[PDB]
Amino acid sequence: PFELSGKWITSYIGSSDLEKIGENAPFQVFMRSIEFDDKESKVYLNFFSKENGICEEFSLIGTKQEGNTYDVNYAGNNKFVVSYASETALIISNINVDEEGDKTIMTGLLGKGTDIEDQDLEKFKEVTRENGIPEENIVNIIERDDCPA
Ligand SMILES: O=C(c1ccccc1)c1ccccc1
Repeated sequence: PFELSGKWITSYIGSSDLEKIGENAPFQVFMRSIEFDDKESKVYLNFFSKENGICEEFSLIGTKQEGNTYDVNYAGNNKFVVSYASETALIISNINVDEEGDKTIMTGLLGKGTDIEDQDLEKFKEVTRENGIPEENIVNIIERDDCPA
């Protein structure tokens, strides 16, 4: 039986729009935890991001929607789904529509710390590829996460 709630740290992110994931972009997200509250149909997300190269922390609350998808407001509107779950990782697929109306598809591989299991990494590359995102649009987040624990 799986527990999806708990500490989750980003290892890699892929994006159909590179403007959304480099240095200080809104979706270069360093996850810290995700709590799924199925009783209240909500999800709680805590993570760091950088603006001005300095770490900033966010705690968001999303709403459970149809088909195990969640809606959450952050740099526009987001609809995401936990596409894959193992005992060591989560792969999340997110569609963002920003304030300008531009749509971006992104994937993220999450784990319990810094030591990546290749089996989880191969699944992340396949989900990324399936979403039309090229290999070169993958950023290594563990290498860039120097925000507090
Ligand atoms: O792109 C997101 C994401 C980034 C890394 C892992 C999981 C999800 C995201 C989705 C919804 C809200 C905030 C951030």
